[PDB]
Amino acid sequence: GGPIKIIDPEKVSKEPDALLEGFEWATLDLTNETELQELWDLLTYHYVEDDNAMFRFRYSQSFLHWALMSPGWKKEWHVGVRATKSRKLVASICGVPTEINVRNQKLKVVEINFLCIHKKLRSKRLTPVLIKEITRRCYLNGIYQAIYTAGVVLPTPVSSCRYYHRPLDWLKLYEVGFSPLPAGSTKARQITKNHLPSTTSTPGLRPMEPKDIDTVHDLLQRYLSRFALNQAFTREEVDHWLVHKPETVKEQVVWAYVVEDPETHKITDFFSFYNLESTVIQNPKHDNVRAAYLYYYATETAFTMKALKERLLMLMNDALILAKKAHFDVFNALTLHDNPLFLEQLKFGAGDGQLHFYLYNYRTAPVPGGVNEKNLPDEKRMGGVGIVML
Ligand SMILES: CCCCCCCCCCCCCC(=O)SCCNC(=O)CCNC(=O)[C@H](O)C(C)(C)COP(=O)(O)OP(=O)(O)OC[C@H]1O[C@@H](n2cnc3c(N)ncnc32)[C@H](O)[C@@H]1OP(=O)(O)O
Ligand SMILES: Cc1c(NS(=O)(=O)c2c(Cl)cc(-c3ccnc(N4CCNCC4)c3)cc2Cl)c(CC(C)C)nn1C
Repeated sequence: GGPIKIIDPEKVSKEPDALLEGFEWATLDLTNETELQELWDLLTYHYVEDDNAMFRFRYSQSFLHWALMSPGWKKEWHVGVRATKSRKLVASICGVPTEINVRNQKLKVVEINFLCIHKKLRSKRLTPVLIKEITRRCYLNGIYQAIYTAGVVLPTPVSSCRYYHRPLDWLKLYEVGFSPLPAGSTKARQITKNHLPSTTSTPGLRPMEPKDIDTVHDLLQRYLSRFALNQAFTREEVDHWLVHKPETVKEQVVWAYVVEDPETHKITDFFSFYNLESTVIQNPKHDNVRAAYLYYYATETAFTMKALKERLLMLMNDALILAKKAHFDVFNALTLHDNPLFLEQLKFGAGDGQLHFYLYNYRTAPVPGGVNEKNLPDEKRMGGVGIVML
């Protein structure tokens, strides 16, 4: 496929459209602590909830810094709406630039994320106005395509992936209302079921060091080449998205571990996961759930069997152990990548959550999301989604 429409830079308006009475546009400068705080204060209380919520995403200020100021970031693409009188931030839509591969065609796109409207300004119909504005600010910088992720079904989706959840602290998930008691079982037997070993198994497993950047960049891109829709990682993107800088970063957000074969001594494997907290609304016992999310990963055994199934089962179980020691409660993953190989065997529970992938101004054939028609993981429905959006 290809682009749907060609944009004339000559017809892109210098000024933005009109907003609701009493509200004005604002470019967020996330280099300043006050403005980063303002966005955090908005999202913590007004961002993605579940239906019964219960739960709401608590993206940390260290996460927001990490997700919105990646290589090539422009402040223009951190769009906010302020109340004219009070100066309070009441809405947001954000974007960062990246390259994605859509069926071998390379594309300049913006990753659209953190769409948020204050609860008091709900519909209203403010979303299309927020979409049009960040679209205009992209059009002025020479970006006419977008990739975005949404848990709601919208016009013409590219793919659909189901959420999966591995309990590291089952009692915690049970007490907050996330994990049920199925069916004629006790609490203790569910905890005994989710018991993990204390030590990692994979030979030569260690945290990723900045020396591993070039080698991880090559391995990851060769692995992502196996997917129809994937992120064309640059060296700086590998550095930013995959190596934690504790200098610098006081509240760790990303985790990366590598192997590091005892004989090569070239690296043959790597996996990663990030820190995204969720607030429990009706507190009682707990008020916070710490969740780890499977990020990017690769392995040399893929380029062959199915020994890839065997290898990922060892690596991802190791990732669960390392997540537990890092005090995470649940390990989240989607049916994207080669995940339908290890998910069910490693005691990941089928989730109610569904994540849909979309493209703006780019027509392409439907891409498999790792699930069959029953929404169950399928080995034959992989090789599609190779991009993880935060
Ligand atoms: C080249 C540059 C292009 C870049 C742009 C690419 C496009 C990217 C688009 C942005 C992708 C962002 C990716 C993420 O960040 S996904 C996360 C979205 N955020 C949340 O879920 C946070 C909690 N929710 C809210 O704050 C609000 O409920 C939101 C803001 C979602 C809607 O506020 P409200 O409830 O007050 O609704 P409205 O009256 O203003 O407007 C109603 C319209 O909004 C459309 N809607 C609903 N949900 C979503 C959604 N998740 N993605 C896109 N659109 C959505 C819907 O079709 C409806 O249109 P229509 O069916 O009536 O016709
Ligand atoms: C709804 C929710 C859950 N449950 S869940 O099944 O894992 C889940 C569910 Cl139901 C829905 C989403 C969800 C919904 C809508 N959009 C998104 N995306 C928005 C764009 N960025 C990626 C996430 C995710 C994400 C998750 Cl992680 C959780 C994890 C619990 C273990 C606390 N937190 N929250 C706020």
